[PDB]
Amino acid sequence: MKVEEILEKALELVIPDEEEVRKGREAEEELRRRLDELGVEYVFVGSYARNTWLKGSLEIDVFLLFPEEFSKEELRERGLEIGKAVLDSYEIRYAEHPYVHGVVKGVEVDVVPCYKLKEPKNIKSAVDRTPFHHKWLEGRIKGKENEVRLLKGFLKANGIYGAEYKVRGFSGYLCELLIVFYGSFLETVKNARRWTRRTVIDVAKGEVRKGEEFFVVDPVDEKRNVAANLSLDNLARFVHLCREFMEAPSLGFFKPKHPLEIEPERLRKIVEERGTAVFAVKFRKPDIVDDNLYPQLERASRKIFEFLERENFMPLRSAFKASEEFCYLLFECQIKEISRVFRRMGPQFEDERNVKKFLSRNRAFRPFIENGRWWAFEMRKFTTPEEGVRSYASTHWHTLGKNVGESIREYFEIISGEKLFKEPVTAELCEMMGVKD
Amino acid sequence: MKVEEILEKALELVIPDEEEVRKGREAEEELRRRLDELGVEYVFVGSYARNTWLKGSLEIDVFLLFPEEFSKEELRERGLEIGKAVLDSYEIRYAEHPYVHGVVKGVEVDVVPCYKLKEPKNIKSAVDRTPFHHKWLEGRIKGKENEVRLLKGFLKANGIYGAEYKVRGFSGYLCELLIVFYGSFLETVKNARRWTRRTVIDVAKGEVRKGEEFFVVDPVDEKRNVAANLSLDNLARFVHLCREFMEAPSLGFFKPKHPLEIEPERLRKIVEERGTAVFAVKFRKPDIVDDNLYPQLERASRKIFEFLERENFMPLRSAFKASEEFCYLLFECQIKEISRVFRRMGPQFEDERNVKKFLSRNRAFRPFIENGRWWAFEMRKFTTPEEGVRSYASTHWHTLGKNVGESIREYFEIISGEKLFKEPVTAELCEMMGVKD
Ligand SMILES: [Mn+2]
Ligand SMILES: [Mn+2]
Ligand SMILES: [Mn+2]
Ligand SMILES: [Mn+2]
Ligand code: NA
Ligand code: NA
Repeated sequence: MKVEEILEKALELVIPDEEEVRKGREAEEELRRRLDELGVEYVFVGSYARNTWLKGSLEIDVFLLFPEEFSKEELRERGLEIGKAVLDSYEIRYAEHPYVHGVVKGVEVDVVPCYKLKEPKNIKSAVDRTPFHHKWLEGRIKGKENEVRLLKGFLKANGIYGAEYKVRGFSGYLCELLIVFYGSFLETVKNARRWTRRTVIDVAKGEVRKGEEFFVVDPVDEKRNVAANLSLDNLARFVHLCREFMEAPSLGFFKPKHPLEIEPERLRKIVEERGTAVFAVKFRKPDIVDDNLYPQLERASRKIFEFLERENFMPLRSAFKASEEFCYLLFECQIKEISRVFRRMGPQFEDERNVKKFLSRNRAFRPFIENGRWWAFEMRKFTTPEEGVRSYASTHWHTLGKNVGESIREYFEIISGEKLFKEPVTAELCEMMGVKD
Repeated sequence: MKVEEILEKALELVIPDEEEVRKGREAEEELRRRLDELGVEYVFVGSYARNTWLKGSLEIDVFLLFPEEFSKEELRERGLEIGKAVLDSYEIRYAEHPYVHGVVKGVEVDVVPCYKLKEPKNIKSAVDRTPFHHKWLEGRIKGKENEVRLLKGFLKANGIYGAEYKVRGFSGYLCELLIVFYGSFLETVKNARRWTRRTVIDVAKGEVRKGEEFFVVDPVDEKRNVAANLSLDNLARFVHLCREFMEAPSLGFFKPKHPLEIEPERLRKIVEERGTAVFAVKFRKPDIVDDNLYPQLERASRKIFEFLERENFMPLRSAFKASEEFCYLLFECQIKEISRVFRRMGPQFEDERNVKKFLSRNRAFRPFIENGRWWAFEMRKFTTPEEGVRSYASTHWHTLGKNVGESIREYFEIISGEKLFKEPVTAELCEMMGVKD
């Protein structure tokens, strides 16, 4: 309905509501009042400070700015003493070093100790870049705050906003960089139609060029890829979404898709038509944070996938899901049942000693020569992909992630058929099979 | 029971019987009387002339020796005019050029026109080497005639005597060369335990060395591999049989194996236990000679084998059989049924035009991105190896040998299960699956 008018409407899906802005205003006035009362040097950073934050994602970040001659333990103790005193409630989470993540008057706050520094090239972590991120962006992003939100909003409605490992999408900083680079949401989208897996966006040089991987060069530090956590597949998806948008623009690109919620009977039909084996490994969710869990689920599900390939069950795709209590590793394979008999490779006919060993083993059928080499018929211990994985998970849990493996060691189940539809996995199965609306 | 005594007993399985020797004597006296009466220059060649021939394989070869100044058509006409006049019954078969293959007093004779030549390096075909083969071997093989028979006999009882393509084993000439080289049957066997696929036996140099393939150098012509038609797998088998013989010698190595002749019920059990798909392609045998048929059956059966591999039915082995009326191509596959759905590869996400084409095709499920590339779920047209081959043989018969293909084009059948056991293939199936006695 004309791009200019669709963007206007999306601004209402994207700009946070009234009581949200003023909920942040008073948590920002309370927090100032507490820190000011204590004499701490501080700075508000992140997207709240710049009025670029998405509707629904209100977060205040405050960095404590402590003189360059403070030790690595003295800043770690003192910095958290102020975080106790300033927050309604406090805890010590870790991004790399400890930092207080709590609440003030109903609003998430992160308090972070870090060196007071003028000029970068004098920093230690991802934490010490942040004040410089903010400084670099403040003023350049003025007038363009709504563009950022439109971009964050576009990404979020399509499941690719957030650099955390559950998402492996676009961070807020990345979105603000992009807007500074291209000028607007719409120019970002138009230009991203030509991005490749080798595109280097060098923001500080005003330059796009080719290199080895997708890389957005941090204007604060030229060694840092701001898009380091963006996965290749989400880059691909973004590029394609940008092409689709410019081809037939629509408000629905800023709305989440009315989900599938199909009933067991359609799924039964679909599975029957496809003629695959569909099953899940179920086990108890380890009590670790997301950024630790999701890489483990990815590795577990990859390991089982490779086992199934190697064992000739021809896996099509796999997926994984964490619920409150359980995790699920989900698979679909082209082979529902393989023969009991298989070929085991023996030695070249020349190698007398080793042929003798190969021929010693008692078997039910006679070995044979083919293309100059011995081979023997031997028997598999499992004939379905479900039995295979029972066996693999029982024996090779050690390879399925530190905590994922240890949980599976304690308890796991293979689920197929009508039982698989009693678990909260239907949505994931549908997506994994490309089920249409 | 001691090697020396086993060899003595085998000599009775190997040296032709009494009425066989004198059946050849009188066919050799009749034939001389006919050619002598006509004034033809001739020479008896082959293993009859040297008393090296196996029990059961009585064959007289006579080569007509015509002056060096005879044309290539004048020797072809005249040479066959004498073959009509000398044989009870005559026909013109082809090894490379025409030659009369008929009978005299109940005995196969080949009459062959060829140039009368002193010194080789003045020859045209495999035919002109033969007189020189005989000349080179006559005198060197005296006293060792029984050794040759023992060797021919050992090879024949194990299915590897004959260079013709149904066998791809050891020719008579090769066996006589081997005996001259090593001196005896037993030294041939002892030394062949060390043969490799790279062994060069250079008879005229009294030398064994390494080269690129198994090669027995013709003492008459150094470019000629006397073992050219020996297959790698039969070489392998011979080597292994020679090892087994020296390890536990026995008369039974000169006897054929009391065959399996298993009944349908055991085969049903075995197939059930193995859990494979076992089937055959049946069709009418083309009316061509063996050396033409068997390479075609090998190619047809290889082509279907590769189709089944490529289509993920995981073929274990294949075999083929010609009966009087039908041929059979036999297969065993690990996959009895595959899913209807499969992954079709699309383009890299970057390639806008080609992604658009890939995404245009109407399908039942949505395509998806994985590792930077598009993929689509699509549907197979067959889900069992039997259906696959119905389809392949109906469409790609042209690739299955000139005559084999044309017959299959006219009529073929896929046979499975109880029907497969109504055909004369059981012995071949058993061997292909390594069924034990
Ligand atoms: Mn924060
Ligand atoms: Mn940075
Ligand atoms: Mn002959
Ligand atoms: Mn020769
Ligand atoms: Na196991
Ligand atoms: Na076809």
